[PDB]
Amino acid sequence: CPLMVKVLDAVRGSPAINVAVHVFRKAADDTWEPFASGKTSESGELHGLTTEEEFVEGIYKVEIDTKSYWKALGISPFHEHAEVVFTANDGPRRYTIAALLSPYSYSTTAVVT
Amino acid sequence: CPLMVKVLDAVRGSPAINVAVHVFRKAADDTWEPFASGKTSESGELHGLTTEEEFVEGIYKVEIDTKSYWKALGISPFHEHAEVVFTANDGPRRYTIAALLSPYSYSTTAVVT
Amino acid sequence: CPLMVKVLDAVRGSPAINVAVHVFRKAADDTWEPFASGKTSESGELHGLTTEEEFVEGIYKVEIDTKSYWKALGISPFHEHAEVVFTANDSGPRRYTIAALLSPYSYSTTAVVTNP
Amino acid sequence: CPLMVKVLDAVRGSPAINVAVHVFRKAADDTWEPFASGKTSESGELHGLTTEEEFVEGIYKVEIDTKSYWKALGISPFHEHAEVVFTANDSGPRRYTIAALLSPYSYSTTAVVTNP
Ligand SMILES: c1ccc2c(-c3cn[nH]c3)ccnc2c1
Ligand SMILES: c1ccc2c(-c3cn[nH]c3)ccnc2c1
Ligand SMILES: [Ca+2]
Ligand SMILES: [Ca+2]
Repeated sequence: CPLMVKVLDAVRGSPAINVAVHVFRKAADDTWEPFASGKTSESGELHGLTTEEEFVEGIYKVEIDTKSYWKALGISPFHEHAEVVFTANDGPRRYTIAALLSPYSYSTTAVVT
Repeated sequence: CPLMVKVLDAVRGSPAINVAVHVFRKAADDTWEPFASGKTSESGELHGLTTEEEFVEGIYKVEIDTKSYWKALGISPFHEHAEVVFTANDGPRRYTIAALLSPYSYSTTAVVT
Repeated sequence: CPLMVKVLDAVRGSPAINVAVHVFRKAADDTWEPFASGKTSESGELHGLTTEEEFVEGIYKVEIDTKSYWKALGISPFHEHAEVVFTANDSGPRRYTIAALLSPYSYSTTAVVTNP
Repeated sequence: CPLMVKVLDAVRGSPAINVAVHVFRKAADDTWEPFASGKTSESGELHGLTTEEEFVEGIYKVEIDTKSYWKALGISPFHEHAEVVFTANDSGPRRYTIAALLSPYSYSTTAVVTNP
């Protein structure tokens, strides 16, 4: 699957490989509870984060560790990370969170199908 | 595959389906010669444009018919089309031209692997 | 003006007007503390958030309330907000412009950093 | 200033300075004819391309020479240019700002259209 993340690199023109991604769900006390995590693959994709039964309606945060990514490439970055925060609302739906990274900018879109 | 195009819609949060795409190669006389064309699929992707033997080094233009796309959705658009112009340079390489559409803006990136 | 925010609307081809913006700064105990807030003008710009004296070194978060913007236009948007989190002034004072481009299911930000 | 161009660099977090910009207008015979050209300033802005009298209805193309920009910085870029093609002034005169954001393998443009 219900949740996939895809990351691209606008400087090198490539998938952003080996990027750490953590997903959190907002709790009743307004704190962020860990939900799923992983590293992007050689295609820049992170699959297998969750299952249909685990992924309920609510507010989610996808934190992408952009700073570590740029540093591993020897490139100087602006942001600490990228945080993408959205509501999941329930008919049949799959969500892709896509992000395009540059050192001083990022862009994100949602593909919901 | 060597050349793929992928199109997303930033307003609806979906693949951009049924978008006409024409590819041209620049000729010796500096005119644009037709090279390949097709319509994006239900995943927003256009595969099968060319073959390894046909796709040689040179300057290519990918013209995406964004105006017709928005009009078919009932949305008022700014651009006539989106034109993405690049050089192909030869080791082993596959090119993806990705575009993210909004009515008054578009973004494009290249994924070369 | 060491910190400025500029917001554009990619659907209408316009400045994004009356957008609320909240800035936080990380405290010594690693929590987010309020720092400044304001709203974009008719030009989509927000000036006056802070001063050279107040805008010290630190880790800052700029949260742009994109959800309320779209809802006010009668549109149900995907994201709760657009944001940037960054370390400021580590090599001395700088001027920062955060430029954001909005659609209902997408946003982009960029930083423009200049040395005064 | 009915037509303005503003360009930012997403790698350096800076205005994109000294960027050449060429504007064309479609002629009655459907070819592109030269209309105006200029280069971005130290702020990444280009003013003065045209006038209210000269900027009539038509189909315009704004070609931003991104290739030369990156090459000047010692970088080999993907695209030949960034562009916009649009019909202008169809419902009366408007003011147009073309805002571009550049990386070596990516670009974004947006239009800001206001009614004078
Ligand atoms: C943000 C996120 C995604 C992109 C894409 C893209 C199309 N397919 N997969 C990604 C293209 C251009 N700009 C983007 C900005
Ligand atoms: C505000 C918001 C965005 C920008 C951009 C930009 C173009 N595409 N992505 C963003 C360029 C130049 N000035 C801007 C001011
Ligand atoms: Ca310091
Ligand atoms: Ca008219």
